[PDB]
Amino acid sequence: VLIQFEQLYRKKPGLAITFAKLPQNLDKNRYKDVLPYDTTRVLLQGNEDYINASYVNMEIPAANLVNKYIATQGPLPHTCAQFWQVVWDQKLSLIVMLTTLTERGRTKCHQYWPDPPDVMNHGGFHIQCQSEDCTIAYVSREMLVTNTQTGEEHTVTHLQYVAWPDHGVPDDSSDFLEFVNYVRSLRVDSEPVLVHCSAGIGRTGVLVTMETAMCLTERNLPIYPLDIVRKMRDQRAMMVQTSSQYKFVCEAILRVYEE
Repeated sequence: VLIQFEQLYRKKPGLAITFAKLPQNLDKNRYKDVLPYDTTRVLLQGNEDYINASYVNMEIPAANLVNKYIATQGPLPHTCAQFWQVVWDQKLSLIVMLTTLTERGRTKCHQYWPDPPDVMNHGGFHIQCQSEDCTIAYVSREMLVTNTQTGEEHTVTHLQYVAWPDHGVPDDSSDFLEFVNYVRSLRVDSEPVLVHCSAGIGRTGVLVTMETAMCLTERNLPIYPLDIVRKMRDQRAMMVQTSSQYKFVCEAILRVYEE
């Protein structure tokens, strides 16, 4: 289990990564080594089409189910406009953020939403935070996004998980599992859920894996985490980054089963 994960490829052989490496796009990547594949990267309309974001879709035909995601990095100060453009273009209603802005004195994410009652403007979108409600492990916010060119409004639910430790992984998986079940509760139809952490591969991969395992468990279907991970990595490289993360995922999967 914890040995074949380490043997598994990080990037799918043959899959080109070219746009992410273009000189004009380099400072739009948070981490120089975490890049979207050309084939699954999200495209922006405009003269510069690039964001470090990937479409990641998890098919479970044995449940007549497809769970769509957009996996992305924490936006940078100069990529917030693009982040909100993706949210707008895809009319996404749920953003899941798996980090605090800083962890052990290191920046992980730019604050791309306002603290109420402030507002922000990014790429011609006005953002207002209508509500902010905390639980022990996470914060739920309702965002009103206004396209300043058209006056059109869109409501977006923003979930931020704040309890992940600055080192390693949660000692007790309960709160994270509750969070994933809340995310599942808000998922719509075949509408992607935007998920990000700092690079959009580690905690993001853990989340996608656990939602997938929960869907499988619910319909009494077999769960092979190494398959689930490979499937994600064919769509965004390096997802589920560390053995500690993979080990965490596995034990959690056995908990939900046994509980």
